[PDB]
Amino acid sequence: FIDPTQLPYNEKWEFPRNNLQFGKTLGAGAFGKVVEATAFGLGKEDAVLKVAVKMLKSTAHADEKEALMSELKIMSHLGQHENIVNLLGACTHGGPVLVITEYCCYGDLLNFLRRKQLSSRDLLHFSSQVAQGMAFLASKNCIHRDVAARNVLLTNGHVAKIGDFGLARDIMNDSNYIVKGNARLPVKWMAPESIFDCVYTVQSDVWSYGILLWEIFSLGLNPYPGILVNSKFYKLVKDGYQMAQPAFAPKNIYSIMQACWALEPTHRPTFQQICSFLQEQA
Ligand SMILES: COc1ccc(COc2ccc(Cn3cnc4cc(C(=O)N5CC6(COC6)C5)cnc43)cc2OC)cn1
Repeated sequence: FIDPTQLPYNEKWEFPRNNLQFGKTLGAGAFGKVVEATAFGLGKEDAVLKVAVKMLKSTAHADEKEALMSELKIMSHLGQHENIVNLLGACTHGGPVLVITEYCCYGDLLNFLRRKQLSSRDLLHFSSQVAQGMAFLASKNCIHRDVAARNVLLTNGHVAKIGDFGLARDIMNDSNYIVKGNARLPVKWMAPESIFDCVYTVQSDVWSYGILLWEIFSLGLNPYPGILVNSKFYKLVKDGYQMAQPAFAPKNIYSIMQACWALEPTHRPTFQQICSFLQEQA
């Protein structure tokens, strides 16, 4: 509404890089990595917290530095919310850019479902918490563009947080990211208007959230099982093909996924409508 995506960075986030003790790496991409670390004296409470630090790798420059900066500026304007991976601080002077975020000890939702015991209440909680996080991003005018279980983290209490590995995801070597022109795109998660027109809105995040609901209630099957991404798959999604209901999905949840897969983006529900319906279902 009142703010576009052009604001500079808020120095209030700055944290002294010498109070960071790096630990194990948590994941890496072509130009970025995410490392565990301990922050020594972070915030008002002077905590010594385990954190995750996003940073560029040995080999990058130019737009890569900018893209991390842009990631940092984007997160500094969201603010804090329980159901996202929140920014805690950053080091932008005296060295390479470091983006300090919450550490989610249980890892990503997808491997959690695959490692699994769960319950029907546990899947509805995951679905609702992700929906709250997406509603918060929506209300900030922020288009996620990679909504999927591999980008949802579980932290203490097995509370779900939506985030994005961004530069720290090895996209070049992940078959879920399809070669399409000069881009690697998570086609199986993507709204048709976004695959074809490269149109990305809140409503296209809603489609991807429906795919994410299917992942949750299948306990982490790959979407469109057995169906390879090619021209025929594109014709299927455009013609209105929808995956069948997951075995553990109550009919009410499946109806949410179908509403999310409306071919007309205005006919999908908003994230707040999904929160309220998930809310009543409890
Ligand atoms: C909508 O816009 C937004 C919103 C938010 C964001 C920021 O998102 C992120 C920021 C930082 C990280 C890094 N990050 C933190 N905790 C993590 C735990 C693991 C793990 O695998 N774990 C825990 C373990 C126990 O052994 C170690 C196994 C991996 N990486 C971890 C991940 C992010 O997103 C998923 C971006 N864009």
